[PDB]
Amino acid sequence: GSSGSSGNRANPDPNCCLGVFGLSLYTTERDLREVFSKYGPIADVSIVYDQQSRRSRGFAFVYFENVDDAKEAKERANGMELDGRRIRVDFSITKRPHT
RNA sequence: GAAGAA
Repeated sequence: GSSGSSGNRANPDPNCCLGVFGLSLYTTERDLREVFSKYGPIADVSIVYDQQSRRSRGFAFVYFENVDDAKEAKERANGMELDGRRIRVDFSITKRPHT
């Protein structure tokens, strides 16, 4: 079947950017930042939204200022509970920032 | 009556 480096998403690798999945529709970027900034410094946080209704799609991303604090948070928050939903967490394979 | 790369 189909397969490619950094296109596959069930086999991530370390990155300052983390993805967060399973979220409740009432979660804000501020709740994610208060829950993840206890593991280290965070420059930004962004929830992913529907284009026609502006509701959350159930996933988001968290941008640390260091890969080793992202390696901490990725192991800390994977399988935790937030607003009555379990969340899962992994390193970003791709991201909106670029340099 | 998916909880996954924007």
